[PDB]
Amino acid sequence: VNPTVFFDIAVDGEPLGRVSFELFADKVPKTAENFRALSTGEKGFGYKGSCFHRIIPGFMCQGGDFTRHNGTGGKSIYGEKFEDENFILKHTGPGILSMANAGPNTNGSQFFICTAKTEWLDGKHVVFGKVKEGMNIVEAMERFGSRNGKTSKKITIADCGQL
Ligand SMILES: CO[C@@H]1[C@@H](C)[C@@H](OC)/C=C/C=C/CCOC(=O)[C@@H]2CCCN(N2)C(=O)[C@H](Cc2cccc(O)c2)NC(=O)[C@H](C(C)C)NC(=O)[C@@H]1C
Repeated sequence: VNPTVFFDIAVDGEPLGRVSFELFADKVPKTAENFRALSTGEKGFGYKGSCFHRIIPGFMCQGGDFTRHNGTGGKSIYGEKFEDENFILKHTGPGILSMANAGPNTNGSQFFICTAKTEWLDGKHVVFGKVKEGMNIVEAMERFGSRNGKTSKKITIADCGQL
């Protein structure tokens, strides 16, 4: 009953693979719903076509800016920002899916995928899902990042939706 969404990742237009996520709707229903709906395009805007603007090998992959495409933008389905729903779930390891923000209660659409345990982010970012399949694709994505996060190739979500 927890929903599943997929990203089809491309590298400079070339298909790399699919990453799928379980969204923890049972534990963070509002945050899960935001990410779910942005993945299908059913609100008239969303993740499709946007890039991962910041990738830091060993740390995380961040994307979700489909409004400005420069890492400063994005929006939720609820208006511009919504609340940190809760901090029940932790950044326990690679594959953890978590909301980026700009301070308390500023969730929009930007998100990140952990490539390691990042317990120092616990209580600071709302965890709301986990890579289900395709962790090997996220690892492949890492190779195009850098210690400062800038990417050496355009890493995009060529398609996305609900499974
Ligand atoms: C360009 O972004 C601006 C600045 C954050 C940016 O300046 C170059 C600073 C980057 C610092 C990078 C060090 C690596 O850490 C990250 O990348 C983190 C990891 C968790 C998710 N995340 N980004 C975030 O949630 C970060 C803030 C952050 C940074 C470090 C740790 C942390 O817990 C949160 N927000 C953002 O990326 C938001 C957008 C969601 C609008 N951006 C803003 O508020 C600003 C406009």
